[PDB]
Amino acid sequence: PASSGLTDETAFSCCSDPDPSTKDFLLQQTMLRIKDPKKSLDFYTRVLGLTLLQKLDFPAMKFSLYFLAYEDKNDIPKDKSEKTAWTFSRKATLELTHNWGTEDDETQSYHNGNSDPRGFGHIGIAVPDVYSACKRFEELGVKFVKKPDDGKMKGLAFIQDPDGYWIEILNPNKIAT
Amino acid sequence: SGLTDETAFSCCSDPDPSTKDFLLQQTMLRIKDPKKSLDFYTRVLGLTLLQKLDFPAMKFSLYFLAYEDKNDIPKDKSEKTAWTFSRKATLELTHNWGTEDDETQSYHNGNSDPRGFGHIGIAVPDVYSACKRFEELGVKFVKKPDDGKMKGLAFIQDPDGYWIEILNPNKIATII
Ligand SMILES: O=C(O)Cc1nn(Cc2nc3cc(C(F)(F)F)ccc3s2)c(=O)c2ccccc12
Ligand SMILES: [Zn+2]
Ligand SMILES: [Zn+2]
Repeated sequence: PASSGLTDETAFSCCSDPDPSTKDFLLQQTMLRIKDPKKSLDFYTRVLGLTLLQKLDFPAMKFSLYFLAYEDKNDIPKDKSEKTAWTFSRKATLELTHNWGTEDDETQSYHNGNSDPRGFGHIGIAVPDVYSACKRFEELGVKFVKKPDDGKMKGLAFIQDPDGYWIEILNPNKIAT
Repeated sequence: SGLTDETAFSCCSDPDPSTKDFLLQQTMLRIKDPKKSLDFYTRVLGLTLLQKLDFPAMKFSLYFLAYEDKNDIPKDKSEKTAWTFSRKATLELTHNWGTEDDETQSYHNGNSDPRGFGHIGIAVPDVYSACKRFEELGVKFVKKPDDGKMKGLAFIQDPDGYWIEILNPNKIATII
């Protein structure tokens, strides 16, 4: 018999209460490789309103890490070890990995995971209003994967960041619609 | 060479007030076997299935998981949804019906060519207990906590080969 996926019963039967040893675990980051941190920084801060928590450089290994999150910049400790302990204990951060030199390599780009080979699909951002969010996006020149009133599910948008990664733009109080 | 701090910082804008209450809601991974995947993230990693949405028309299911007490999950089917998509730091797992039965099928983890997405990462109080327990349960490892230069940090794999990083935020500054 063909897969018609799991019933909710099979689904929840596979689910377990968290072992108590896991009770302070925290989903801390999603890492995406980025070609140009100038574009990506502009994009995430100026377009989507994230804040740059910390920039870490690895000279020996030739990359930097940029952690972005929705956090007030006045909360960031300014001292390096204190910044670090604070950043890595934030929930929901983006870690953008810049392998140095990819910005000036015109033969290099990353793969967004949405065409062969497929894997990762997107990150997603909850907004209060998708239609003003998207109208604002149009005004600033964001490439769209899906306009909110386009395609099948109206009220749901997918935009792209400067590397092509998909970003769902979503209204949590109108998803069940 | 890399960007200097000054170039990087000068590419950062303050958030437009328009973006007030935007929140980083979800990261989506395509998964081969939702039985394996749900068992892993709940039993092994301690996350909680918040909701399941099915779409028979396109032959796919979505599973949402977060570190959340199941006693906050509104029972009301309309209000459960609203709550779920309002939680921060969620995983949307996407099962395309069929794939669990096709031995030729696996997803790409983004860590070999063509590279992209790299990993998710989980903040833990103690990487060694965490991993000792992962090892005990048969979790497959990329980097064990003692392996390599960065000791105190691990990478494990989920049932799809997606790399999950394990770190202690209090130890990061020493490690690096
Ligand atoms: O990923 C990038 O784009 C850059 C990159 N490189 N490296 C160096 C590596 N150390 C490894 C160790 C193993 C090992 F198998 F030995 F564990 C396997 C693979 C690797 S890559 C990282 O450690 C890393 C961590 C976060 C973000 C980006 C990177
Ligand atoms: Zn990482
Ligand atoms: Zn999604």
